[PDB]
Amino acid sequence: YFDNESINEDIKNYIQRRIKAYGDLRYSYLVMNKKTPLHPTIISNYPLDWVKKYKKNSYHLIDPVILTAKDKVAPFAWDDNSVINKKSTDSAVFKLAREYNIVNGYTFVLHDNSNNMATLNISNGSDDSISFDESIEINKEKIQMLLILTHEKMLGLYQSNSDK
Amino acid sequence: IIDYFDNESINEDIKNYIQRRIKAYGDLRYSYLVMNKKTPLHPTIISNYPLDWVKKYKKNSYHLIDPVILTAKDKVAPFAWDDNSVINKKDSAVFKLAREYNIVNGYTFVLHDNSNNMATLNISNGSDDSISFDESIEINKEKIQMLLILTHEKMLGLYQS
Ligand SMILES: CCCC(=O)CC(=O)N[C@H]1CCOC1=O
Ligand SMILES: CCCC(=O)CC(=O)N[C@H]1CCOC1=O
Repeated sequence: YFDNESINEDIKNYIQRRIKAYGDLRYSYLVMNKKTPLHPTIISNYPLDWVKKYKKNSYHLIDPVILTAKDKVAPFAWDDNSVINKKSTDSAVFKLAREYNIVNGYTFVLHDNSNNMATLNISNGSDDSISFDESIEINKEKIQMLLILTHEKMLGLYQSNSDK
Repeated sequence: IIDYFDNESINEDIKNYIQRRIKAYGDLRYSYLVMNKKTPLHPTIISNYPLDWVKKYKKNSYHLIDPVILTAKDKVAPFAWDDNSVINKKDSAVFKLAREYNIVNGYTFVLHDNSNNMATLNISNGSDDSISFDESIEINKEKIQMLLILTHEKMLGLYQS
């Protein structure tokens, strides 16, 4: 269920420390399990009103990047054909995200053996587009590993907390 | 929905795809092993391991008792075969038999997909120098993980129904 505010604070802490090495960016680490679909865990520096609105309306159920990630193992851009396709069918999430300047970005995806899907979603925000996309592309293997090691760390911390 | 990964022409093309890329990290032994976690009896194996070892491993379903496969099942991050999680599993029959093929030192990279598959990329220096090998894997582990991801992504697209 991943409700432990204290572990999630160390995870957010672990991500922010390492993710700033690829630039000053917005990120969201979002973890969902099929057994608790309306309570995804979100660990992010996105604007809080957007996060709250996203949680309150269960927007992960209609979010083109999350719907695409279900079918992926490899990272993808939000202007990839698969996301554009889903956007044409339901555009609500991107239309509302535009207010908070969440427009262009990338999603990294991970499935585990506990029925979780984990995503690391990254956006520049309002900043200039080209240098961001080119930094993400040159560093995509490293960012994938950060998602992998964040998720391992998270599962590890929840494992120790449950033992004690 | 995904089909069984059993077209010989496709698997040989994917073998060439892996082999050309993984040789950037040294002269090494590799096995790409994909296993369905619901029905795990008959995994797909694309490998340059010694053919007699591969044949023996398939005939005896050794993945079911292989410490690195049993470890990968509960992992998302790569691990060395001397890591504490693997030594715990070490039934040691698989490693004892593998030693006769110089397959002693190695790493496993793992990937769970959304079709109940677990894909692993297992790599070993065989009889070549273990120090150079370990250093090359340690500094290239992010690229090797991405090689597994892109290989599996290709397989998923090729076998999609
Ligand atoms: C609030 C966290 C939302 C996510 O973690 C997924 C995500 O980043 N979706 C993007 C797509 C466009 O607007 C978003 O928020
Ligand atoms: C024949 C392919 C076997 C594998 O793909 C898994 C693997 O590499 N297991 C290692 C562990 C020690 O001996 C092995 O063969």
